[PDB]
Amino acid sequence: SWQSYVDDHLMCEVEGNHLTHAAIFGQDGSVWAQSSAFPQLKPAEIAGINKDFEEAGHLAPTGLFLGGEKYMVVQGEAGAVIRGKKGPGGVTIKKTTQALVFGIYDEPMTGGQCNLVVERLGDYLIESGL
Repeated sequence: SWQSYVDDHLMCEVEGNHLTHAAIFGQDGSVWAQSSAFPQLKPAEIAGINKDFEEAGHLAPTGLFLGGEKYMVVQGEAGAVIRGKKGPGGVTIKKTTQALVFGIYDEPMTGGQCNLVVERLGDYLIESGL
């Protein structure tokens, strides 16, 4: 179940903290499963997401946009991870073979605890073909 992947493995608490929002998108833009309040993502936002996984740095100018709200781009894993920052929160976008794993965190959480749950689940999905 894609929903339990969101709830039990992207929204799991680590030291009392959990991601604000989490979602698993198919690379075709379609939501596979998301947290209740995950923002809706404009189709251009997912294109800019996808082209940045091709050759990084496409999103670094202009920044990374998700649901209209902008995140300033920060260092990632080229072709595997996109990371962004907005004040005391940010986002991790881990690309699997078929999907896009999203984690959005706020001020109690760290970028580190975000990359933990996001890139974890992602790396596991790649190993099972997803």
